[PDB]
Amino acid sequence: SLHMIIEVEEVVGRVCKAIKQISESERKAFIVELRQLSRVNHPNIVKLYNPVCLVMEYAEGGSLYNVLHGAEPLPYYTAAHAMSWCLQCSQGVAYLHSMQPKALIHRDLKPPNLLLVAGGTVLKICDGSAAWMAPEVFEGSNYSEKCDVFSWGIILWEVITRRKPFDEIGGPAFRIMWAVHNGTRPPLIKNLPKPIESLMTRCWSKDPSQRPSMEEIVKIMTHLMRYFPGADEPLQYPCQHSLPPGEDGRVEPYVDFAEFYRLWSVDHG
Ligand SMILES: */C=C/C(=O)Nc1ccccc1Oc1nc(Nc2cnn(C)c2)ncc1Cl
Repeated sequence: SLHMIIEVEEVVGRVCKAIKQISESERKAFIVELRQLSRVNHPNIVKLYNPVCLVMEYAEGGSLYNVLHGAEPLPYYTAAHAMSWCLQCSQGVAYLHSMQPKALIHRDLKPPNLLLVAGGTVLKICDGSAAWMAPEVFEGSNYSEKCDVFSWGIILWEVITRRKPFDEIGGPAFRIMWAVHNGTRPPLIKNLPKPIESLMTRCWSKDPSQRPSMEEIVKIMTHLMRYFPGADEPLQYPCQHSLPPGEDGRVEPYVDFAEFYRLWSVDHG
């Protein structure tokens, strides 16, 4: 089904303030996108409400990328938020993978396409990118849903460290592609829990078959939230920001896992 429908407000980006727009050349790319959006319905995916145009829900928080790296002042967030964000992301992507008749692939998963609402607590998927792109994709191979798992792995490293992936490399896109294709991955995280480290490295394996499914990622992340309480708390506290460059191929995390090891000790010991 598809609902039919406003006061046009100030422009937000390149799309005004929930709307989007056609540029009549994109009228064909528009039809391919709308047909699939009407079939999709999920909490962690953006809600769609003459001339040709859409009406999405206006996420006041903006993109996850803007929250993590955008204009100051940036908000404070915890390990709970970071894990919750990645959990809700894998929930929405799993919905797309588990779709009949054909499994819908997102292809371009990255924080700039992940919106936040309800005080930065609820994450929603919204259908340059070399940092999050799986190696088999930009080489020109028969890629599959497992390329979204690679992207998720990079996003997991990104919210924990609050670092732009492959910012040390920089340059044009082909320089990042060359690195990822040769095997370079983001540096490991200091004092990162072994369960999280294991899921992250698996998610960005060279061989796509060795990466876990999104259903497996959701289930694992759901059981880990037991040890990450406080994801419902809205973001409201400021954050004065200084980043130390990570020498010797190892970086410090932004979030703090102290509470995780504490709660983990109670159950296991
Ligand atoms: C879903 C992809 C996406 O984020 N597209 C996009 C990019 C830039 C600006 C707006 C926009 O679309 C949306 N933005 C927002 N909120 C918002 C507030 N300020 N900015 C920059 C974005 N909410 C929903 C959408 Cl579809």
